[PDB]
Order: sequence, then C-alpha cells, then structure tokens
Amino acid sequence: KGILERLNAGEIVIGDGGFVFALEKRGYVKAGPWTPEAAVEHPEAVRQLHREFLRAGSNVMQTFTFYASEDKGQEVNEAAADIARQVADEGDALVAGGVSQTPSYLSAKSETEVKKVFLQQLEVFMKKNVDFLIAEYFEHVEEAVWAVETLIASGKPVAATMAIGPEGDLHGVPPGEAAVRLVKAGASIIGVNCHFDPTISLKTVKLMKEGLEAAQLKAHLMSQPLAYHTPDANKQGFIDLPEFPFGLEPRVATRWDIQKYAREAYNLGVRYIGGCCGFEPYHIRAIAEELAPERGFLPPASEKHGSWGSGLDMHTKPWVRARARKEYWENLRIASGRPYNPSMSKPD
Amino acid sequence: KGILERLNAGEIVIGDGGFVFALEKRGYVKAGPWTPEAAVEHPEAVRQLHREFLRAGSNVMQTFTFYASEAAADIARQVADEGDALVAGGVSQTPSYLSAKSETEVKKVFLQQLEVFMKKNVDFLIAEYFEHVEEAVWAVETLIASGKPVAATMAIGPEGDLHGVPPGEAAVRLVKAGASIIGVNCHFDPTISLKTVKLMKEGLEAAQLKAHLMSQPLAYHTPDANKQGFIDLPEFPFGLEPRVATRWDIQKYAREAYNLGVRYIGGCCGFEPYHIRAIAEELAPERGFLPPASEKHGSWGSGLDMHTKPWVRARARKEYWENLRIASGRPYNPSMSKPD
Amino acid sequence: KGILERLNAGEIVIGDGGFVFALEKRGYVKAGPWTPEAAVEHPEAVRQLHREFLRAGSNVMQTFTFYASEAAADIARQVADEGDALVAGGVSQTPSYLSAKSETEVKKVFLQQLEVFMKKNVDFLIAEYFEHVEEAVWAVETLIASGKPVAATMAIGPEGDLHGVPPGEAAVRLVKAGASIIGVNCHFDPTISLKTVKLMKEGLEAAQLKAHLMSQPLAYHTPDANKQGFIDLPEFPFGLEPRVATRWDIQKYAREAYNLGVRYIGGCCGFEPYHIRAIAEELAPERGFLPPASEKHGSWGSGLDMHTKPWVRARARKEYWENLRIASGRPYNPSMSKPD
Amino acid sequence: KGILERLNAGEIVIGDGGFVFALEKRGYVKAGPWTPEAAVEHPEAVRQLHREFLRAGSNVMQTFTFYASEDKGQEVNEAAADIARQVADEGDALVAGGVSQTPSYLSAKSETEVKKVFLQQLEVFMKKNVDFLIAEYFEHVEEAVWAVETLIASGKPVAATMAIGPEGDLHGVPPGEAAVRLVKAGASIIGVNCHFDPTISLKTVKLMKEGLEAAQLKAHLMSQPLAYHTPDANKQGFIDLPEFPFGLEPRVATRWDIQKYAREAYNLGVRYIGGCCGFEPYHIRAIAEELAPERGFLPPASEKHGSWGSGLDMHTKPWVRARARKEYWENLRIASGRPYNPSMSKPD
Ligand SMILES: N[C@@H](CCSCCCCC(=O)O)C(=O)O
Ligand SMILES: N[C@@H](CCSCCCCC(=O)O)C(=O)O
Ligand SMILES: N[C@@H](CCSCCCCC(=O)O)C(=O)O
Ligand SMILES: N[C@@H](CCSCCCCC(=O)O)C(=O)O
Ligand SMILES: [Zn+2]
Ligand SMILES: [Zn+2]
Ligand SMILES: [Zn+2]
Ligand SMILES: [Zn+2]
Repeated sequence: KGILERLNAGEIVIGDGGFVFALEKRGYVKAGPWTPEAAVEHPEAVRQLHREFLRAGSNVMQTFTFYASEDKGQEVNEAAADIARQVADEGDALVAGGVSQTPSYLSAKSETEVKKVFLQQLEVFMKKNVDFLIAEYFEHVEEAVWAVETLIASGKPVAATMAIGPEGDLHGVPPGEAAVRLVKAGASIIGVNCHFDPTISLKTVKLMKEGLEAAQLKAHLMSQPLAYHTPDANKQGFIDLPEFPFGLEPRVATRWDIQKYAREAYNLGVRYIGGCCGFEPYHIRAIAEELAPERGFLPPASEKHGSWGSGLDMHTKPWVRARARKEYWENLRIASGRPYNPSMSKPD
Repeated sequence: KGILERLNAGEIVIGDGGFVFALEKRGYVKAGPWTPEAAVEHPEAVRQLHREFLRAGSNVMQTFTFYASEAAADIARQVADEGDALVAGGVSQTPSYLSAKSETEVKKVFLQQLEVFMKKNVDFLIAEYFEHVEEAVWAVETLIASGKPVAATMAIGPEGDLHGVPPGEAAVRLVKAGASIIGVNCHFDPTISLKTVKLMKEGLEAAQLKAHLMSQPLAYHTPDANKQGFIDLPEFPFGLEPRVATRWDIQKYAREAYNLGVRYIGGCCGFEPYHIRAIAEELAPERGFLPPASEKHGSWGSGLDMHTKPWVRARARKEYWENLRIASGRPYNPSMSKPD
Repeated sequence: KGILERLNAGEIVIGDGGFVFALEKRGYVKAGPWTPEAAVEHPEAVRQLHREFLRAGSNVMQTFTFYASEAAADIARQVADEGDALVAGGVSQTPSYLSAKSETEVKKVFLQQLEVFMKKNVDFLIAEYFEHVEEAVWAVETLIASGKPVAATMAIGPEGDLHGVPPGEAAVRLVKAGASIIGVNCHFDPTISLKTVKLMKEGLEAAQLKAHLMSQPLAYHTPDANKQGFIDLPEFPFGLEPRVATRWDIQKYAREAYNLGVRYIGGCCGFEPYHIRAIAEELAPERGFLPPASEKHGSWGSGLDMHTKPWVRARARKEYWENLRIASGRPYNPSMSKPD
Repeated sequence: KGILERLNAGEIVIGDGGFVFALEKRGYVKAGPWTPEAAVEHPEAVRQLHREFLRAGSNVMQTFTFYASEDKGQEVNEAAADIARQVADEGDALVAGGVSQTPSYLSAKSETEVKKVFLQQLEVFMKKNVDFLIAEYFEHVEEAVWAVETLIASGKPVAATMAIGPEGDLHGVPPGEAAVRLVKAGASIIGVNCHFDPTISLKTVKLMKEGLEAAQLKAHLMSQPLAYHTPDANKQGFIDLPEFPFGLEPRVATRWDIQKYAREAYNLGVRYIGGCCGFEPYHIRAIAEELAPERGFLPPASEKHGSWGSGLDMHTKPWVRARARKEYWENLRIASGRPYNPSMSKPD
C-alpha cells in the first residue's frame, strides 16, 4: 500500500533510523560534512544498513540523500535511490526521496535559486519513481514551505518535518504556525526531526497538532527525534551541546526509552513514528515491538529478541535471569557509569 | 606474516570488536543465549561487520564462534583475504564446566571446535572468555596440540578468577600450559582491564616467563562492577547504553595499553568499528599508517573545522575532546549502580 | 543611618540568613509548623544566631517572627545594638489567605503584628514570603500606615505568583502600594532568584517607577524546581542537604546581585553565618571593610596556605575554588528530581 | 554514671559532633590551623554549641581542645574544660578531655618529647577532673599508643580512636592490629574517627573488632565518622579530596543517612556512637531518635522534631504532608541539585 493509504488504513508507519550517524560509526561517513558518497563508494555498507532497518520493522527506506543536493553528485542520488528501492522491494516498505535545508538559502540567495536546487533533486526521484517525498531538517519554515511547494509538483505525497523545538524556528515562528503554513502548502504529513530527544520532540509535535486544530486544518503527524537524551539543549538543538558530535555516547536511548517514546507518540496521535541521529536498528525494532498490539504483528528482528526482556531466561547466570521481566527494564534508572562526569552540560 | 611473526617483530596487532553485542543491536543475535547462528542464517550481516572492522584497522578476524562451535570460519577467511588480516579460531568457556562436568567432557566440546578450525586451517587460536584458570588451562592444552599459536585471555579482573586464583598466577599457569599470548577480555572497562594485565605481566616476570600481552576490554565504563564483572550490574545487558566509551576513551586506552607493553590491542563487547579505528588512529604514528576508515574521519575532530557554527569548528582539535568531561544527559539517573 | 538612608547613599545593605531552617537544625524549631516559639523558650539560642549573623556582616536583624507574630523583637534589638545593624519587623503570608478568607481577616492578622513592632519601635518592616501579589499588597498597605519604611519580597520565580501575575507587574503593584524596597525571597536558588529580580526591575523601569531592589534567595540549588519552588521538590525539607551552596556559590551570587543593581543583599532558608559572610567578603572592596568573622577566614582559601600537605596549600587561592566543580559524593543518587 | 559504668550498664553512649567545622561555619574558627581559641575569645559561642549537642542527646561534651596542645595556650584548655563541665552539669553527660596527634611526633622528635606534650595537656584535665580521656585523630598507631600510655597514668578511662580507614595507618598497620596494640596499652574504648563517611568507618571498626577477637582481647567499640559521604576517598581520607574543606557541602549526610549509620553501628556492637567533622546537632539527634527503642527515651531536641518525619502533618501544603512517612525518607534517593557537577572526584 502507499503512504497515505497505509496511514488512512489506520496503520502505523515505522520510519528508518539515522543513517549518517550510523554510517559514520561503521566507517563510511565523515562527520562534519555528513555527505552520502558511500552510496557509490560502498553500496554494500549502505544496503546492509537499509536491510537492518527493514528487518527491524521500518516501513520506509529513506534515500541516503541527506546533504546530497548540489553546491554540496547526481550519481550519488541515483545510486542511493536504487539501493533504497532495491531494499524496499524486499519487504513491506516504501522508498522516500528526501531533501534537507540548503546552503543556498542560508547564504541569502533569494527565493528562485533554492527551489532550483530542490527541483534539481526532485528530478532524480521522479525518474526513479519514489513513493513519496520528505522535506526534512529545516530550521526555517519559509525554506520548508518552499521545498514543499516544489515537491508537491510531482503530485506525490509530501511529508515535512522541522528541526525545531517547542520555541519555534530560527526566525521565531512557533511550531503551531509552522504546521499550518506547512499544510497550507501541500504536505499531507507534518512533523519534527532531529535536534532534540523524544520527550522534547513530542512536545513540539503536540504544539503543531494544536496549531492545526485551531486552524481547522488536518494532516498526519510524524516524528523522528534523536535517540540521544537532550534535557540540556537550548532552542538550537543538540548541535550546540559541547559533546556534539563525538561525545554523545552516554546520551543514547535504551530500547526501553524508545518503547516509551513510541507509546507516547501513538497516544499523541502520531502515526508515522521514526527516528533520526542516534537511532540504530534495535531502536526501530523497539518502536515495532512496543506497538505490536496496535499494529497486529512483530518485525523479523524480534526473532532475535522477541520475548520482551524475557530473553534472559536462556542466560547461564542467575542474576541476569531475574531481569527477564518487562516491568523491570521499564522501571530501572540505569547508571551512567561515569561518576567523574556531569549529567548535563551548557550549550555553547 | 603470522600472528607470532608480527608480534615478535615488535608490531602492534589490532584486534576486532565485539560481534555478539554488535549483531544483537543490528538484529541477528539473541541476548541471553548469545549464539552465532547468524553465521549461516545471515552471512552478509556477519560479513559486513567483519569488513567494517577490517576497514577500521583490525588485523584479526575472529571467527564468529563465541559459544556453539560453521560457515563462520569461511566468512572470516574471505574478509581477512581482503586486507592485512589473519583468521582466529576461538573457543570460550563451556556451559559444561558451568554445570561442572569433568575434564573429559569439556575437552570434548573444545576438541570438536578445534577440528573445525583444524579443517578450515585458521591462522591461530583464541581460548576466550574463561572465568576459571583451570578450564582455560584445559582449553589451551587442547589447542596447542594443533601446531597453531594459541592466545588465552581471562574474563577476570584484579581480584582473579572465580576460584580465587590471582591474575599473576593465572597468567603463569596459562603460559606454562603452552600459551604464547595471554591477557584479558570482557567483563571490565579498559582501565580495570589494564590493571589486570599489569598484574598478569608482573606474575609472568616474577617467574622468568615471557609472552605477548593481549587486551580486549569492554567498551563500557564499569567503575561499579565487582569481581564478577558487568553481567552482575543491574543494567546488563539492556541498559548499558550510557556506559559506552567515546572514541577518545578508546584512544586513551590504546596509548596506555601500548605503554604497558600490550601489542595485541583489541576490544570486546561494546566495541564497534569506530572504536577499533580509534586504536589504529591513536597508534598510527607507531604503526606508521592509517586505516582505510580514516579517510572518513579527522584527527581529534579535524573533520569539523569547516562546519558552519564557530563553536563547532572550535571542536576540531585534540586539546578539546581529550579534556572534555562529557555529560550523561540523564540528570534523573545515578552515575553508578550496585552489582546484582 | 536608617534603612532608606544607607540605601539612598548607595550603600550595600547585607541581610541576615534563614532563621527557621538554621534553628530547626540546632534543635529549636519544628519542621512543618516552622513557628518561632523559641524566641521565648530559648532566647540565647535565637540570640546567638543573630549574633553570628551580625558577626558575619548582616546589617539587619530580622525579628524571629516568621509566621505567628514576642520577646523576639527584643533579642533582635539587643543584638543590633552590638553593631552597625537595624531591626526589621517582618510579616509573612497568612494561613488565612491560605484558607482564602477575605481582606478583612488577613489585615487583622497583620495589624496585630504591626502593633507589636509598633510598640517595640522597629527600624523598618518586611512583607515577607508572599506567594500571591494580592495578599502581599494588603500587607504593604497596612505596614506603610506606620511611617516606617516597608520592604516587600515575593516567594515567586520568573513565571510569577500563584495567580499568574508576572514578576514585573507584581513589583509594580508592590511599589504602587507604598513599597520602597521590593524583591524576592525563598523558594528558589540564587540564580533563578536574580532572574526574577531582573524581571521585576524591568517591569518597574517600564512604568517609570523607582525602588531599591532586594534579594534573599535559598542557599539551596534548585535547577529542578517548578513555579511552586522547593517545597514541591521531593527532598523538601529533610533531604535538601546536597543542594546547599558553598561559600563560593554565594560570593558569585553576591557579585551578580550587585552588578544587577541589588543593594539589599541577603539570604533565606539554608543561609548560615558563613554564607552571609561570603556576601560581605565578596563585596568587601565595594563596602570598604571586612566583617568581624573574617578574622577567622582567608580570602578564597588563603587560610590553608600553611597546611601540612602540598595539595591542600595549593587550594589557598581564588583561582582554585571558583573553578572547582565540586563532587556530590553520592554516585548512587540522581542530580535532579521531579517536583511532587 | 561514669563512662565505663554506663557502657557496662548496657547503655548507648551518644557522642557530640564536629566542633571545629561547626564553629568555622558560625564564624569562630579558622579553617587551616583549626585551633580552639574561641573558648576564651567567644565562650558564649562555644557554650551554645555544647548545649545544642547536649539537647540533641549527646552524653559526652568533649573539651574543645583539638589542636590545643603546645607548639601549636594553656588558658584555652582550662577555659574550654570549664565550658564543657559547665554544660555537662546541665544534663546526663560527662566531660571528656581530648588530645590529638602532634606536630612534635611528625617532625620526628623521638619518643620522650611527645609524651611531654601529651602530659602537658593531661595536667589541665586532671586539675579540672574530667570524667575520662580520648586520644583521637591519630594516623599512626605508635603515636596513638604513646598517648594512651600517658593518659592511663591519670587512672581514668581512656578511649582511643584512629583516623585511618580499612587499609591501615600511615605506616601500613592494619586496623585489626591497631586495635590490639591500643587495648594492650590501657584504652578501655577503641574506635575510629574522622577521615571517612559512616559506611567506610564501620568497615574499619569491624576489622578492629575482629582483630581484638582473634587476640582474645576485648574493649568497648566507638565510632565518630565524618557526616560527609566519601566513596571517592583513598586511604588518606577526605583531606586529599579536592573539595576539602570548602566545597564539601553536597556530601553532608541527611538525618536519615545518620539514623542508618547508628542502626548499623549498634548492630556491629558499637556502644559509643558519635560523629566528627560535618556532624551538626540534628545529626546527633538522629542517632538518639534511631536508637530510642534500644535506649529507652528520646532527647529534648526531639520536642522540635519528635514525630519521625510525621512532623509534616502540620504543613500548610499537601505534597509536603504526603512525606510524613518514615519509610518515605529512608527510601528516597535525594538529588544533588547540581547536574553540571560530577558525583565523585579523584583524591589529590
Ligand atoms: N535522514 C538523515 C537525517 C540526518 S540529520 C543530521 C544533522 C547533522 C547536523 C550537522 O550538520 O552537523 C539521516 O538519516 O541521517
Ligand atoms: N569474541 C567474542 C567475545 C564475546 S564475550 C561475551 C560475553 C557474554 C556474557 C553473557 O553470556 O551474557 C565477541 O566478539 O563477541
Ligand atoms: N525570614 C525568614 C524567612 C522564612 S521563609 C520559610 C519558608 C518555609 C516554607 C514551609 O512552610 O515549609 C527566616 O529567616 O526563616
Ligand atoms: N573533636 C574534634 C575533631 C576534629 S578532626 C579535624 C580534622 C582536621 C584535619 C586538618 O588538619 O585539616 C572536633 O569535634 O572538631
Ligand atoms: Zn538528524
Ligand atoms: Zn565480551
Ligand atoms: Zn525561606
Ligand atoms: Zn574530624
């Protein structure tokens, strides 16, 4: 089924994880420029990541095309698109052509320049026939809207997610307003992605939801937060924290943190539930297992976890076996293991 | 160049990471049993991980045979062939000794595996993850009886094995049983691990015995662990996330290991490709080259020097990441827990 | 020199600490009721505390009359007479407004106390610990009707009073009701407190109104508190120990308060004599003198320069204590809690 | 009753708190030299502290004579002694003449010099007729023993407490041995004081106890630990921690931590239960209330606390009232309130 049909059919769409961060850790991406050349340099590495996400329950394979626009090549987009489709066809998933904020917009290159960059990328996805489009990682509504108006042209479903928190985009536009302007432009799915942990992200989504309601408008809700806890981030997101991007390890969410996220996202009415930087395959599976009752099945990766925490029953040690209760893991306040370190830092 | 060759020549041999923890995360292993059944069910998954480690700088592709005892050895062989790497057949403590069971039954389990590595001709062997010096000894005795060099590492800390046997004595009895390479693996973080290796190294020296040192610690900080290691921590094995070492923690470990005289420097549970790469980069001057994966990195954050924000560009340097006391991001959580 | 004199002359008036929390610790007050009944039961206890604050540098001996409404005023008078100090008659929010009860009943409670301070001739008055701008207003209205200068501080943070009234507006209505000195006291740590004072100061300025600023924050760090303050924290009031500010935290607060334009610098719950002394020492250059208690101290650890151990002597300096991120000593505990 | 009679009568002797630290905070003592001149300069300040401890349940008023020996005056000792007796006579307490380690011993001034300093102080206590003697704050057994042999001369009861942890004194003598040599010399009460928190302190006392048992010897057990948590201290004690002595605030024990300490001390067989640096009057009262059932009564300060945590019942706020349960406070993992700070530091 398609994306709007799935959603409308009352289904829960599970997104895929954070590619650049995941690939960076496996040795195929360079932190800093965070570019997707691995699609052509090392396709097997990209293909395997897609499969792990697919095996974890993702219903979407986003094209590894983050920062794959020009003035930042076209062979990459195409190669990425192929791998994504190549992998999607292996299960119940759709390919999603994605575009992000652009340098051209940042360097103040008026409004006719950027859309050309967007269209420049939209072209490959159309010739590749992707199932729908995502305008993600946008800190400015105006550029977000411009990207939407460009992608709707393809006549396909377009999702738009803002990299903003409860306080608004860089120009001061609250999330409620951002959601409206985004829907008034064509997006049938609106959400938030990156910059903040699941908790803060859902607060953002709640505000967008209420903004739409007060606008008598409607659209599917989507969320792809960081898998890193960020109680210390200011409105600028995790990038401003001292540990970005090489000391974020201690902040990584456990699978239990993500199941809680999925449950709250569902309760909020979010139906496209994914993740961004920090999300590894097991985090996506966490979304899948937690909402198994609401969906109707379990993903293939659950064959290596399945038993909710009860997998420890096959443990050779007694103490580990006592932790085979699901409420044990969901009530446990895990230790950081770094007593000589602080629990929060101040944004730069 | 075999394992003993490189070592004797005074070379630094980089090990691979922790396969079962890594694959569990990716969806191919089951936490609890921790079996390598994926070696036949999803070879490309096991193959890709091997390749990532190879690309990160590993000189050893340990056969995905922790526990159990099939096509794993082949995969390991195929990837080692793609670079400067050797295949290692490994055997871990048996659940047989777990349920006690004499010396006969144990060496039976081991022998079956050795014949396999015997048939696929591995470069050397690894008596791995042993909590009792005695069971580790029997393993070594069976392995040496194949001609291939044998490495033996204990899953014990400064207090010794689960029988009260000190690390120094433990090491002694390991070498006296034919071990050319000894050390530690798993159970404790890099810091506690090197304390243990130091003890072993001192017990060896006190006995006029010589042997190459090896270390494959957890990539998890465990200042709160007791003599039983991290499995006893309440967070094992599903809430260990916060404890994972940064690439900088690993570079510090690599230097220290090197300064201690360790030349078989690897990692265990928790170690992902970038961690191995950290070893290779930290010791790049010594070894004289950078691993392939370094083309996708920067020295101590160098890769960030072109980022848009000033304070992020400011992080493109050694002086920054090695002094940064990173935040846990969990103010409502404790920093340590009590074993059990 | 009266309270308004010193202030108008641009002098820095140092307040005293938190009597009820201090006495509770010493065994003279009851946590829960927090009544000043000790003023008649154990005068020397109340007297000694006043003296310690006076010796630490306080220029105001607030009458031990928080809640209730006797011999307290005398004690306060006697100690102020022993130094450069004034007596302050204080009245706090009534449990009457708590149980609602009109404007008549409340001003009745206040009036009884004002007559007392009226009869013992206090230097000035303090409308203290008010969570609602309205009830604080009535208090001020009754107090100004005595001729003595009136100071009014709210037990609210940046989000305003428990009715939704912003700090700026709250301050406005306080001055418009006769308050010559306004500010905040209790509920939040020094940092959140000065954020609140800044708001008040901005609401005052926006209204072309002028008045001396005052601050008496908790000596407890409360980064986790919500708009209701520390009473809502799970640790209130018996597990607050870890949150207590060091003398260095207080010196930082004192400087910041001063830079903000606050000239009535004091403290509330948690403030012990050495905390007050920290205010006096940090601002010693400005004020031009050190309090008597400074003969038993050293600037930024100077007093340790003769200690036997090297690393302790090393701590005899500013550059050390102001940069030191002190450990909690409780690794099995969280660093923040959730209100309720 | 006397000290050995009290103890022998199955009674629990409650010590007094940490004077120099308490006085330092109130403005009468100078951190660094930590000397007791306040006895003469400001007696009312000293007298009031003694009373607070007496009111909290202390059965002993130690003479504010720490670092009051010569080459570090005699009027101070006498003045202190008077205040202590002056206050003791106000209740069920004894006066205890105390002596600590000496500079003379540190500067290697042989064995005949030091005892003279000790005797030089013993003289005032005898002429003042103190109830018994305490040789406290000793990091070297040998000097501890020398002080004992000198104080027993007075024919009075002598208690000896070591400022050492589970690992032994500065010369490497384990606690077990230290306890023997201490009893073989005259002390009828042996213990530990200062340097470590209550938990580590009791571990030290357990080792001294077992040492005595293995020596077929016996003596009353005593403990006066710091009221500061020190899980990060090495065998040198809290002095080597970066925060000594001006940044120790966050480590201060709550009254609940101390009640747990008192209970465990009692269970270990300790009968002289006190405290050292960090202990304020409410900490001593905590010892008193916790062992009320084993003693038979409550101290006078309990009239301002009494109800075990149930004092919140008279609180004007609901939430506070819900914390009037004793098990609430004893299970609560209190927050440090400093998320930007570490939980442990490394000894210098
Ligand atoms: N769909 C993408 C989203 C990446 S968001 C990456 C933010 C990087 C910020 C920076 O420029 O440093 C992915 O899966 O990686
Ligand atoms: N070479 C092996 C070492 C595995 S050590 C795994 C310890 C598991 C403990 C448990 O059974 O829970 C690997 O790479 O995984
Ligand atoms: N000037 C007074 C201010 C007291 S503010 C006390 C707040 C108590 C809150 C409660 O009722 O628990 C003092 O010095 O104590
Ligand atoms: N009985 C005395 C014991 C004091 S122990 C003080 C240790 C100080 C260490 C130093 O010299 O800095 C008291 O009650 O203060
Ligand atoms: Zn992202
Ligand atoms: Zn392991
Ligand atoms: Zn207060
Ligand atoms: Zn002490």
